[PDB]
Amino acid sequence: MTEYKLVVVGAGGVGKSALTIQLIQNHFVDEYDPTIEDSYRKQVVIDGETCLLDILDTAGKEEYSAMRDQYMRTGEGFLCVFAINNTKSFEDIHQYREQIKRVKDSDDVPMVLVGNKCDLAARTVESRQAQDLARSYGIPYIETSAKTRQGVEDAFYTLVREIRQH
Ligand SMILES: Nc1nc2c(ncn2[C@@H]2O[C@H](COP(=O)(O)OP(=O)(O)NP(=O)(O)O)[C@@H](O)[C@H]2O)c(=O)[nH]1
Ligand SMILES: [Ca+2]
Ligand SMILES: [Mg+2]
Ligand SMILES: [Mg+2]
Repeated sequence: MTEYKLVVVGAGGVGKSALTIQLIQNHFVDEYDPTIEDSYRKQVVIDGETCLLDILDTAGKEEYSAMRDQYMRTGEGFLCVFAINNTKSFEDIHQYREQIKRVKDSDDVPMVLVGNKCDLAARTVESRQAQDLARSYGIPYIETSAKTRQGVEDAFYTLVREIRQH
């Protein structure tokens, strides 16, 4: 059985925990409890392969990002998440890409750009704008909703498929 270590990063409140919990536990977390560092593990069949997913849910709030670098070190793939109704979270994606490059000491790390909360209508980040950012990094852009489940499996499974190409 193959093991894939995934790490979810991004600004505070963009929905990292809700996305992970929807994927793993199949329910939507409506409340906002800031994360320090949590991990989830689950066996799933992806494209015919039985594998073990180890997902690290990291802190987005600066005050709670103590040794985030250390926890991310073993990550093999990263979901860089921003919220489509939070322009600042989109503009700060570069901060996370930089951190990933540092922790992995590589400019070629499996990643997927995720625009979460696509169920909301106060959109300030248009799809095309995010597609362009992802293109510059040479990675896929996928929109998700931890609330409706739209694109959730697609985002995580795509990250696995990206790890498989590296
Ligand atoms: N409508 C909607 N709300 C969402 C979505 N994802 C998350 N939220 C809401 O946004 C708030 C923060 O989500 P949460 O998953 O805790 O964010 P986080 O990125 O994990 N925050 P932190 O970095 O501090 O740990 C919660 O109230 C949650 O319900 C989504 O896709 N749609
Ligand atoms: Ca609570
Ligand atoms: Mg969280
Ligand atoms: Mg605009």
